[PDB]
Amino acid sequence: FVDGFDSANSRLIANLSYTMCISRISHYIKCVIRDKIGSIVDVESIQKILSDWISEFVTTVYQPTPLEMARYPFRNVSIEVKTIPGKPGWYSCKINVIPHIQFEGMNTTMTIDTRLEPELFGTNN
Amino acid sequence: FVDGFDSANSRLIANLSYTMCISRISHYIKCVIRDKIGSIVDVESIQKILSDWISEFVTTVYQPTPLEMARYPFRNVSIEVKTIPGKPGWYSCKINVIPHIQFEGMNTTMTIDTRLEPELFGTNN
Repeated sequence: FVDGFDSANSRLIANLSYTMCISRISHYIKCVIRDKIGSIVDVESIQKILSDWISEFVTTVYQPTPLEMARYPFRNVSIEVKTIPGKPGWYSCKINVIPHIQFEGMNTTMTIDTRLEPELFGTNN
Repeated sequence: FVDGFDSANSRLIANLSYTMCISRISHYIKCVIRDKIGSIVDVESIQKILSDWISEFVTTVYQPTPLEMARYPFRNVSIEVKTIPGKPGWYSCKINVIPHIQFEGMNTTMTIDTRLEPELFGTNN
């Protein structure tokens, strides 16, 4: 792709390790929210239960060592649920998760600049 | 009857409890006004004596509890007396009383509208 964002999307989706994690959210929704299937809830209530959970797994700060940080898979999440017309008791969620992007490689160009410290190679001396 | 007023007339006349009350006015006229049978009185004077009495028994406001309100049987009354030709000392009254109409029953249609609060079922959301 040309657009940078689109190009990055496809790079994260191909990555298995994330779809393993995003899958674990499906095992949360269709598993736990089943309990409150009859309870009276709202657009603002489902956004609470579903967010209050995942919130303990999202950070920006990095912890020392890999293990102590891998506790936090995701970086940040949006959860915009909203009721639909017609069906009164039905809803339609739409989450979006940005996982902590892993290292994958890097190029590097070394060079003798001799321009960094001009005090040693400059004209004025 | 077709005419609504006429239909309501016959509904109140059949009602015994009123004819008991309207009867108590007859026991007032042919009983009390007998005192001033020889006194000099007028069309405007008989309308006073007969009205000043019944006036304490006519209201529109409702009192708490049934008993405290049943003190007032009638709602409103007209009293149009008028002298007749020929007989000078004779008159001819014509009162008309509307008693406090009692409860008698009611129908009721319950329904789930779902149109009362469109903020929850409307399209715009």
